[PDB]
Amino acid sequence: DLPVLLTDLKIQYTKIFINNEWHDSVSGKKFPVFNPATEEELCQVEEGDKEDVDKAVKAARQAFQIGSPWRTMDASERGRLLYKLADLIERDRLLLATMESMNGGKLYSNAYLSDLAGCIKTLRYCAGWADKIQGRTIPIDGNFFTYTRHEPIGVCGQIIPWNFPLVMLIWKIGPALSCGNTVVVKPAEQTPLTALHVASLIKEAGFPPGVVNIVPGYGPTAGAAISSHMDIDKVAFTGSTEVGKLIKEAAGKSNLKRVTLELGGKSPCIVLADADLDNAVEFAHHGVFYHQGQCCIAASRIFVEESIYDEFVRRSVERAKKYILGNPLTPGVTQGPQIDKEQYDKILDLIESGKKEGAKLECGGGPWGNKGYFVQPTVFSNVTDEMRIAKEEIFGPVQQIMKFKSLDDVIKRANNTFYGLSAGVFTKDIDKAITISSALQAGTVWVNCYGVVSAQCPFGGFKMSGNGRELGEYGFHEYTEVKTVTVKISQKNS
Amino acid sequence: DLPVLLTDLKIQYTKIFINNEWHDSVSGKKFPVFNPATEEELCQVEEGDKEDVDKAVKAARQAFQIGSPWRTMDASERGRLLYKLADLIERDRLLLATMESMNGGKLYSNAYLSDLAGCIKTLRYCAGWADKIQGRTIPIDGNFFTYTRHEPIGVCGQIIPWNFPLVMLIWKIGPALSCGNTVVVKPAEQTPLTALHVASLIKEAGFPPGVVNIVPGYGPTAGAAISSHMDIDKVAFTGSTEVGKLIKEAAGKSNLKRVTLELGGKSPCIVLADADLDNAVEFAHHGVFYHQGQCCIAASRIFVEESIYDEFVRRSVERAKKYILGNPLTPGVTQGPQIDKEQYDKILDLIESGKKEGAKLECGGGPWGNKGYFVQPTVFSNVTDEMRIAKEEIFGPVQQIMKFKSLDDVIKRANNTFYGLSAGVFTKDIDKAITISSALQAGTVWVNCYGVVSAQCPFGGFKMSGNGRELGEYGFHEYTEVKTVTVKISQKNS
Amino acid sequence: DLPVLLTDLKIQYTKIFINNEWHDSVSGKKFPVFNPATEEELCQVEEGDKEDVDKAVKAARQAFQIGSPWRTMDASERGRLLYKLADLIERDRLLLATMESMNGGKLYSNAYLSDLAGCIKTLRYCAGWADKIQGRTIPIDGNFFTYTRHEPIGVCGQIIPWNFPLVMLIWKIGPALSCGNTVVVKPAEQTPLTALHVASLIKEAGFPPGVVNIVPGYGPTAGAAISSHMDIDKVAFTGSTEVGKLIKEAAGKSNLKRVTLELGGKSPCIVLADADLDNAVEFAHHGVFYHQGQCCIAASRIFVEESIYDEFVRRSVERAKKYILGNPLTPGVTQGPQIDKEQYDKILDLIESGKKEGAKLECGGGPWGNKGYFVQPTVFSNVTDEMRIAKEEIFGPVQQIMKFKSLDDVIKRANNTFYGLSAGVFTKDIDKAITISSALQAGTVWVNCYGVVSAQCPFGGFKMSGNGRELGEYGFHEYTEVKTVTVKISQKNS
Amino acid sequence: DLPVLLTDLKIQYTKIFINNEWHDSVSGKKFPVFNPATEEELCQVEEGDKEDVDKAVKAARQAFQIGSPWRTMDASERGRLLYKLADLIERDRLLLATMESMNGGKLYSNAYLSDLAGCIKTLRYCAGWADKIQGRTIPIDGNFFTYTRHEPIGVCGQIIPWNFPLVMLIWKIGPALSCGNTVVVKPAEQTPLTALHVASLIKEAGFPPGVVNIVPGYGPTAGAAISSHMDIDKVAFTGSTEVGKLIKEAAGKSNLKRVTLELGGKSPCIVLADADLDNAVEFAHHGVFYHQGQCCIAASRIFVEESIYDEFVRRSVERAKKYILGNPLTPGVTQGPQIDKEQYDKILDLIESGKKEGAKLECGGGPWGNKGYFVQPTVFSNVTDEMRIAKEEIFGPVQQIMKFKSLDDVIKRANNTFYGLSAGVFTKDIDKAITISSALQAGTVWVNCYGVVSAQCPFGGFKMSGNGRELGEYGFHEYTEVKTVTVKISQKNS
Ligand SMILES: C[C@@H](Sc1nc2c(cnn2C)c(=O)n1-c1ccc(CO)cc1)c1ccccc1
Ligand SMILES: C[C@@H](Sc1nc2c(cnn2C)c(=O)n1-c1ccc(CO)cc1)c1ccccc1
Ligand SMILES: [Cl-]
Ligand SMILES: [Cl-]
Ligand SMILES: [Cl-]
Ligand SMILES: [Cl-]
Ligand SMILES: [Yb+3]
Ligand SMILES: [Yb+3]
Ligand SMILES: [Yb+3]
Ligand SMILES: [Yb+3]
Repeated sequence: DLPVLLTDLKIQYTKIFINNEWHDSVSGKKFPVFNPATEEELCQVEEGDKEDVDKAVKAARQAFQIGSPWRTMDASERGRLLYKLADLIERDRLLLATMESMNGGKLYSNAYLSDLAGCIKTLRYCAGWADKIQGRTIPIDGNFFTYTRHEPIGVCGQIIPWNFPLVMLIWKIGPALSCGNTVVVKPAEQTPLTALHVASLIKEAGFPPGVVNIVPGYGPTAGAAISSHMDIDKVAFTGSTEVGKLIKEAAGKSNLKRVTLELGGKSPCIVLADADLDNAVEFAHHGVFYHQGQCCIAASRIFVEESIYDEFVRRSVERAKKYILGNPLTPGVTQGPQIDKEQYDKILDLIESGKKEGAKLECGGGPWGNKGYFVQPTVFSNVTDEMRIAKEEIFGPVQQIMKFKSLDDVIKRANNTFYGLSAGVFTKDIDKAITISSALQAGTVWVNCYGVVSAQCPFGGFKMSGNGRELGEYGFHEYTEVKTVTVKISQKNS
Repeated sequence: DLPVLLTDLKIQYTKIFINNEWHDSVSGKKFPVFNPATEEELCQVEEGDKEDVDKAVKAARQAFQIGSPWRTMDASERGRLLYKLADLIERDRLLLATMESMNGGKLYSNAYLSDLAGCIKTLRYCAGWADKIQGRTIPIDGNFFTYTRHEPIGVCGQIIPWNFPLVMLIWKIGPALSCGNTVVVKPAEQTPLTALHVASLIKEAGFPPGVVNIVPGYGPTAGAAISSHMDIDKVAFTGSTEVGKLIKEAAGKSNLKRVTLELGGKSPCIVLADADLDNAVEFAHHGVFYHQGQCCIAASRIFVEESIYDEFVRRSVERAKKYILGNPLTPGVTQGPQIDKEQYDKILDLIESGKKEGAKLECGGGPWGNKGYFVQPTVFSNVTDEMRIAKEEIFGPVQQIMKFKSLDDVIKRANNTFYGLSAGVFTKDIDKAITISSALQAGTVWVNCYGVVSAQCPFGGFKMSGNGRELGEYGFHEYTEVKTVTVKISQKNS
Repeated sequence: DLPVLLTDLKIQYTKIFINNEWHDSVSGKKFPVFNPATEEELCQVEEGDKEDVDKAVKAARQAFQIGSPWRTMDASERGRLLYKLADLIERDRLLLATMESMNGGKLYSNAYLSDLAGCIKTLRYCAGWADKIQGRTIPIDGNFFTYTRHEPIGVCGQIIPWNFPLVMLIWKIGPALSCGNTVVVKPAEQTPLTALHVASLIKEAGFPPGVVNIVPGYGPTAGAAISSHMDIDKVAFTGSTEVGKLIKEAAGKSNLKRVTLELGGKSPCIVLADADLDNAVEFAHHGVFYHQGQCCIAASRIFVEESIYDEFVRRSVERAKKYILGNPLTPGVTQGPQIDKEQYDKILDLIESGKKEGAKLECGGGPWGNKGYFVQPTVFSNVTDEMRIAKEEIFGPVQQIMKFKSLDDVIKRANNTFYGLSAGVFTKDIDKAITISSALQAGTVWVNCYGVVSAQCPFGGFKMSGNGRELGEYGFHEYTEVKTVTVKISQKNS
Repeated sequence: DLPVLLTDLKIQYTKIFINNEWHDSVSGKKFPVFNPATEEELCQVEEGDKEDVDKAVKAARQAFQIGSPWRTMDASERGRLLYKLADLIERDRLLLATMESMNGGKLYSNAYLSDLAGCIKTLRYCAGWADKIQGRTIPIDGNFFTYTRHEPIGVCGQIIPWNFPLVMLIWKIGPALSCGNTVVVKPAEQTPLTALHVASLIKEAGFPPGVVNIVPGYGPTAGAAISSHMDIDKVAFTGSTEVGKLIKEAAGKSNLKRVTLELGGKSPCIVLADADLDNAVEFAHHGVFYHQGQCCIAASRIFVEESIYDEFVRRSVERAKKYILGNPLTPGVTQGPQIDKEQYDKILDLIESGKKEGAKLECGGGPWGNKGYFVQPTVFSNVTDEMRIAKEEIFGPVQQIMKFKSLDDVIKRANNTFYGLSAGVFTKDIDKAITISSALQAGTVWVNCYGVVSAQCPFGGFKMSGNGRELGEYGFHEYTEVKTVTVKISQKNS
């Protein structure tokens, strides 16, 4: 069931959100927000800079003070607020999915059925953790009573990318709020709008003022202000590995703020000769092509055993030739645009290297349309490891298919990258599934599937694909700070 | 019972330890090691530089490869090796404590009774965790079987300070080895010797080659090589907050390696009017004066309620006047030297600011002896918050005593620092003990005691006193990397 | 804010609830349900017997089969159903509290403000656990992959008492359903009605049929059928220790079904001379007198240090003389009736022993009113340990106050009972609070309070006050059955 | 490497062990201990009865008192004592294995290489848990500080079977002691001797007196005394399901003591057509024939798919015909005797039913030798579900092989038993391995193996095969009793 919005969407929220009120920028500047499918300006939004991030941090700090409503409320009540926010996002599902589709260049069916469903489910999952974050009592040596408090860390700076704006917003704020933190969020310059609507719902839900502050604007200004701030306790960032390195460096230089990073990948799939071939083709296909290839987990190197390689390439190419490009809001359209010019250019430039460096172009490999940042869905076979398209994250609808005959060697090739976000293994063999997934240097390893994400699992990168994990039980640890309290007593008993 | 070594100690191990064999430096240079009590050269040690760290990382990487003895052995057997290492350290307790005392300027009674006891106990504690590191099975949405592996991270670079060389060595290698990591250790330039003896015991215990590699040398060369290395997966560092910032920055610039930091402090004690006064004086005293003040947790700001302040200062001063300075090896001696000239100078310079900025000198405040980096035990009363001695870590035998009358205000003053390693609260009031310890922004809060450390507790800093925790159950998480494995199935059942 | 129902309550649901449909009894018999305040018949309800429990178990077994909707739905969806049930109970709060008050003899202010609030909050807490129940991956010796599944146990028989009918219903079904079990509930013969309304809401919420089955009737028939059934996997019971022993015996005789028991108590309070006296009097008062003394945790032995004993008794007696007896539905009424004749008789008989055995009657000690099972609120001082009123659970509004001078001896006296549900300690001394609470053989120990219950804490008895725990993280374990899966592999890696 | 004892074994310890001293029985009676291979009397042992169990419980109770050495020692020191006991068992490995072989009828190679290795490893595993048993700090509603203590339960009565006397002794005492309990152990009447030697080593290791008490004797006297004792807090029993029911009943009747049971089985294997046939034959073979079939996990129903059934039966029969019967002490001997006459008779009687009820006798099916309780290794093919040999636990060297063609139906047949200790699944199919192991109602499910037991895994039965789990992290919970401590505070902060 794919319902739709009956009136044309109006944009309402375009201001900086601090202490549950709407602020003009300190400078008074505003910046335009575009639709990637039409190249048309949707609206303008208040440009947050260092001066605005400073207001936002001061409000977050005040909301975190000992004795404040947010610090003193029952953990169960933090949970209640989060489940209420999920109910409000569910109420505004049509509006939010439409705004998400229009601003993000994101197919509406997927926006409504997947992105919004995941947002609501992740929030409800995090709500449930709030009053289940626990420390320990510890049988220390000597006559002492020792316990630990898993406290909130404090003011968390949270920088969100443009590829899944709502999902990424909730992946940040859900766990941070569940644990009792206050946040300063910087949504992507390309996609501020859905986050500003969520801010209106945070107010409506009744979160105390200053617990969530949202400062739209650019990365090199508002994002740098966050990463270098002397009174932000933690920065969480999802985006490029390049910017990830700047974030971690700036945290080091400033106040040694805690860092988690969810970065890019060059994620490999290994398809064994005994694999269910159609299943492997279908998952590897969606694994690389989902949301116009703009996923950090993009299955951008597919190694297939030689005896099934030709059949794999043939079936993959036929699947890639089935797309219908267009405005992501029109029903039946199955591929929207890339987010912007910068990305569009990078994608086309990398497509040209595949041709020049000698990969076999099976289909696509150029642009589409008179308007909008559209790239034809592209497949390269006979890709080799030193090619640019095998080493660099494309972040576009461009599939690479490689051959292998040695399992020892293809695991080395899979692991021979600075990335390590995820990987896929396709086989019917129990031993192969376990041993290969153990040997892959990847944060998530899918077996006979790909791109299966859920709130109950931790998610994050090995190596330069990330630091730390988001979601699951394990992800909640990185939004707590552990305090040991050791009390002298006359005599302990076990 | 304080037994002693019957023969004069000979130094045997002075070389770089890689793949369980002793190496000369690549350059061929060596550097001198001194006794801080006599200023005399004890020996020379091979100077590890970038070229040597490179050999050490290659060996650690090879020992970590899938299919290696260290990766394939039973977790229970990693545990067994660690308990064997503890038995060997216990066997060599006299030798190790003597070498630790002589090289570190550390009182021998404390070296033997505390440092070595803590080393052995921490190793035995970590051994027990080895086969109890577990992932999860997770009821993900959809028809999937999801589990997680809490894998070792990989090659861990571990930089150790000079103040507790053996304890800090074991705090690093115990958890890292228990979890299945391989390590490259850089002991302090001042104190390489006890670590090199432990390396001989790692060989004797039967650890596979390359699992522990020890590279002595300087910080700006060997330490920088570690922090900037493109194939070290994690750096752990204990030391100054200043160097901590360089470590985190370099990790960011290079390969986004995981970082934990245990840094300095300016740790406060709050002594309420209802406190057991003698107990508060005794613990605050040892809290600041332990190991010539060379503890990151040094209780270097003692806030005392006004009505008991005079009596507190009087009793504290009398306790500080009871010390006997000398060579840390002579029985009855109760205060050894500072580690080196750099520290000695910093301590005296800060003592001079206390005088100049207007603190009341109660006792001490100059050097002692014709040889050795000795500082008289010093007490300042009427210290105020803007003084250098109230803001900067002294790392010397220098106590600061402050007065307060308002509990709200003294908690602000306690928290008004970029540090946050630890704190002390002294009171008989149940409510005060709980509420004050909750409000303090400190990693460990002691109630009616100070400096109670044990292997079962997590330990680390809030704010610029650290990132992450060492020891306890919680500390073991930062030596694992979490992998989610998600397997497609026909139908799941709860 | 105490709102009320605008129309007089009508009873609608009076039938046995199996497979989400309403059933007449197999025999066709019905049994009367009374109001304890008027002694008047409210209605008749279908009498479940062994033959009906058999239908209910068959439905629960079918709902638990591998491949069923309840076994195959997402854990997150079990959670969703539970949060929906909580929303429906919140919607029907006025109706449920009124029915609870009228059928249970329970003061309406408390029914509405506490019982219903606790029901809703406990359900919401349990909902949050559903998709957070996890097994482990385990580094077993040898070349194996080992994981565990924390499965639901299966069909759980759940026997509920009359004193907190709704709260006890939700304490049973919340965790059992969160974990994926199916249930056969036997509410108390005195109080079937609110549970049958909840059954209508379980249907409305959309729980699959057979997941919850409710069989009203008597204990020696329907309760015995449950405890002795060959295809019930687990029995959970709250009630008398006497019946608890019959339940455990019958489980042993039949099919070794798993057992948890929440039984009675003779819970002690220790009031030290340094205690906040008014706080200790107020909490000890409500600790014994709550819900006409019909709490398993009733603070039915209050030991007070001699120097404050007289003042404690005086203040307690004045507090007990402030009650207004009457129909629990009338505003301003502060004490309702006992549940029934059996209990009423037992209470009066025990009150007579206090007089005869030589306790000092301070106030009360007889019945009240022309109708309804009312007992005057009673206080005995100078109670000694061999008295019946100091050994036996009264379950009525009858307080016992004792004196002590030796802390060693009063802890022995506190622990000198076969019971062990809970206890209270009142002191300002940190050491006393910790050491006394450690030494008490009680499941919950309150310090400077009493009767503080919350969903986040485990709750249950030491000794003959119970087996196992309900609620908290820990309580959820007893609604899972652990399966270890060990898979042969060619080679494991850490 | 199978070394042996150089002198003939002498029996030294034959007395009741209470408070670390050797006691004659209260009656003064003694009972004979036999070698099952020769039918010859080895010695006499003091017969413990109710009067002796009473002495043992009083000593255990005193060792558990608040303030005792066992309650006040560091958890790390409980661990140390356990690792010391493991070292002493390792020292006496030859003596213990020989005594175990001679008294238990247990093949010496297995006694030395498996039983003693498992004893030592399990103890070392449990030692590591001692100072890692932790409670929680819990964010309860309202202004309270809540924590939990995972205390030892108290005096644990532990009844051990004859089939693995040392392993079962350590499986009981290891976790119970690690958690801080005191124990009264009743080893099997057939096999008291190795436990009494371990008692001498508990004394030598330096356990405080009364922490471990061992009372040899019979089950219907000493075992009943334990199960019905009013001051034993918990009973743990491994043995027959029949006696298991008596234990649970008696706990119910007496003092509602906590119960865990590890009972018998009729454990099934499902061998799919795609299985590695030789691996399935080898593991199913050892799965049923290990230790003369005297394992609770005996793979006593092997369901094989029809197309490989004939080949499976043929290969299995050839493997069963390779045994060499004799005294378990002679090298090359590969099958020892049954434990005693009672078991021997039961085995032969059940073998006769297989013949009479129409199973196909492939080999064996009678006794062997002039002396010793020897049974020929027996294989029945064409077994059907209503046969006695398919329903009843034989506990002898008797294999049952069945055919199936429907996977749905063979899972029903596998699950169609009151037992549920363990099961085996043999297949190369990933989906089959996961789905079948999920659907089996068995505590341990092995995939492509059988009888893989390790200290790191929990172990126990579904249904009438047991209550609770032993070993792993999960097993340690059943040796703790949880206390919630809830402290009133002025104001909480997260
Ligand atoms: C919307 C999905 S997330 C999701 N779904 C995908 C990707 C590629 N194909 N599909 C179907 C995909 O890349 N994601 C995804 C988005 C963000 C992050 C972390 O930054 C990780 C993954 C979700 C969110 C929340 C709960 C459940 C599912
Ligand atoms: C030797 C101690 S550690 C110890 N003891 C002290 C300090 C000041 N006074 N005392 C008595 C003190 O500062 N330490 C200490 C040393 C290192 C670290 C982490 O880098 C933390 C603390 C120990 C080690 C291991 C187990 C138990 C105790
Ligand atoms: Cl912790
Ligand atoms: Cl995890
Ligand atoms: Cl488990
Ligand atoms: Cl708990
Ligand atoms: Yb264009
Ligand atoms: Yb000098
Ligand atoms: Yb009457
Ligand atoms: Yb015979």
